[PDB]
Amino acid sequence: GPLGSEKSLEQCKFGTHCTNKRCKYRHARSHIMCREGANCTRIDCLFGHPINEDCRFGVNCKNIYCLFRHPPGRVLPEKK
Ligand SMILES: [Zn+2]
Ligand SMILES: [Zn+2]
Ligand SMILES: [Zn+2]
Repeated sequence: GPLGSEKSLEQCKFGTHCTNKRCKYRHARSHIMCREGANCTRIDCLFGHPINEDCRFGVNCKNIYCLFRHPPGRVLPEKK
């Protein structure tokens, strides 16, 4: 069905911190990281979807739904 001004399937950089409500890209507003990741076709997703960028924390980062890429051998917590 119909959609607003956010029809770009790429993501914004600032996630939860993006300040514009009409902004053109997908935004991670929720703590859920997406099942389809960057191959996801959903404009309606509030979930974490990746961006081609290097994270500010790398191996020190513990954000499950983070916007930027992380190095090999990095660990993240789970409850499973
Ligand atoms: Zn934005
Ligand atoms: Zn998605
Ligand atoms: Zn990160």
